[PDB]
Amino acid sequence: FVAQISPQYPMFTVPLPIPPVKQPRLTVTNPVNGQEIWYYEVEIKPFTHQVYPDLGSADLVGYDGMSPGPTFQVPRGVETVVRFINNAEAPNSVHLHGSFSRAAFDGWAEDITEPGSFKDYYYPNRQSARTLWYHDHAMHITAENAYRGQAGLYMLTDPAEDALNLPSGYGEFDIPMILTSKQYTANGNLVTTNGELNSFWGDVIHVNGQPWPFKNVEPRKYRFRFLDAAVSRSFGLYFADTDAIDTRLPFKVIASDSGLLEHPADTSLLYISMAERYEVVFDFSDYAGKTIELRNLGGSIGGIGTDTDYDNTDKVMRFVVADDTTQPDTSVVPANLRDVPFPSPTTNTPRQFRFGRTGPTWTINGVAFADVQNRLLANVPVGTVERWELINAGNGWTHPIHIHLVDFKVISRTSGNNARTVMPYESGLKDVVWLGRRETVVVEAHYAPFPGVYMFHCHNLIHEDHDQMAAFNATVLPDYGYNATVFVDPMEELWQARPYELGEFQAQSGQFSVQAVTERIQTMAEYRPYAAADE
Ligand SMILES: *[C@@H]1O[C@H](CO)[C@@H](O[C@@H]2O[C@H](CO)[C@@H](O[C@H]3O[C@H](CO)[C@@H](O)[C@H](O)[C@@H]3O)[C@H](O)[C@H]2NC(C)=O)[C@H](O)[C@H]1NC(C)=O
Ligand SMILES: *[C@@H]1O[C@H](CO)[C@@H](O)[C@H](O)[C@H]1NC(C)=O
Ligand SMILES: [Cu+2]
Ligand SMILES: [Cu+2]
Ligand SMILES: [Cu+2]
Repeated sequence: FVAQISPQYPMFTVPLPIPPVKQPRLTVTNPVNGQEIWYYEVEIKPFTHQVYPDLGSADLVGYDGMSPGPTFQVPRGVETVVRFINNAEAPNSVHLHGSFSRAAFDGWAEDITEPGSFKDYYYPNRQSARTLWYHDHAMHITAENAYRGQAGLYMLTDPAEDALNLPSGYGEFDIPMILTSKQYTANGNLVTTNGELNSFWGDVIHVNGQPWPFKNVEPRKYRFRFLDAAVSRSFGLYFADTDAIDTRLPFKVIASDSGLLEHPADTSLLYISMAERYEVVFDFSDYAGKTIELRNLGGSIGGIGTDTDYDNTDKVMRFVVADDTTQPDTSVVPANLRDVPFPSPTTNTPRQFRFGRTGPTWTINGVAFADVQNRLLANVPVGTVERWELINAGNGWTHPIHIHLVDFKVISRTSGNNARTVMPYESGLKDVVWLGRRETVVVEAHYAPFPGVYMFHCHNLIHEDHDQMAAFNATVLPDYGYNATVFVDPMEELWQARPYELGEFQAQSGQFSVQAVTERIQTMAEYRPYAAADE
């Protein structure tokens, strides 16, 4: 490893913070079905926070002026409208990662909101229970917007999964674990990602926005919701007793990007790359009175990646395990979690997408996103199941690939270094898959249920910004209906950002009056954006 560049930090001295739950402002009755739609207001604004206790503070920009943004908790079947208000200094575009939103509510990179404007995002919340996350996607400034704080968690819940009796209680035994990797100046401010064209690895590991924290835990089971929200750093996570720091302790993975696995996957090492979500149950029962360190495999994630490793990037956080529990642990991890809704399999030859570099620019089949005339790389009729072959021929870089709209099954992985194939925790449904060194992955997806133009890209945010993103069009015929003509173009004027005055927001009047919000949402709802999922 390489010497740390950021100032020395007081390791494992600050408790793991938990982002607060985001509460809706009000609900609006949907005239179509008489259901309540939950309406939220999120203010994107600059803020500072004192990351290094004995230095200066860091400049950030976040949802509701915090990083991570607040955590949404939404039950399946409840539609939501979130008004993302830009009261900051650069444009934004919000992507709810994990949601089959319509194209104009999906965070298309050109679909920006300027400072002094807001955009209303209408979300369906119909998919399987899963850990989604919302984050910036504005063209060519995504890495810095995310880095400086525009990412938060969004939990879609299902009461039918209650009976599973998994470890529960947000911030109690259900713990968000948002990972980031950054670098700090000598006075404790952030080093900018601007100017970086290869990757911004970072030498300070954060969980939920906090460098190298600790958490006091009871000797029992916890559900951890891991999310790699870093700009460029991938992880190989493992747990180890501080008395045997090299010995990986077993745990279970219970969910991936799109929701629960069919069965828990017994795991001692969890590969997790940018934008991937995995939910883990760890049992601290056997480690009462010990300290368990969450660590990160070195040698560039054990040869799967190419990331630079530093003095302390092998460390994530510490769990200090109590002698005994306060209450008995009545939670379980069932052998059978759910039936996973895999798409009907196809034998058609996969579509092929090569992720590489064309000179300094990161590209897809030699194309960059700025190239408007060539960036639409696939037309797929709505309802088609397709396999895509995702190729990383290079040994010098890696790419976690995200395909919007869909959930996909990971069919195969080859490695030119023979390092791995499909992992056990990739057994279910995902929407990001890591192309490690010399890896080719085939995925299978139902391109459904909504027509429109959607993105796919590498989710290394440096690669993404420069310029590794393309589009596909999920297409329908002229007689399809469902108001498709106003929902296929992500830049559709009907759904564009709107200017606001700060005073009317603060006074909750005008555009922000109960009447105006109610009427705006009821009118949106009349277009019935998500009806095709209700067949
Ligand atoms: C993505 O695929 C869309 C189809 O799902 C496609 O939208 C379709 O575009 C065609 C051609 O512009 C439209 O066809 C008709 O449009 C006008 C209006 O009536 C007619 O005068 C024309 O002669 C033509 O027959 C379709 O109406 C339209 N379909 C929908 C549902 O909007 C998009 O163009 C594709 N997007 C990209 C970027 O390629
Ligand atoms: C399309 O939107 C219009 C305008 O809101 C609405 O009146 C109509 O019912 C919608 N039609 C469908 C098929 O969703
Ligand atoms: Cu994402
Ligand atoms: Cu990449
Ligand atoms: Cu994206």
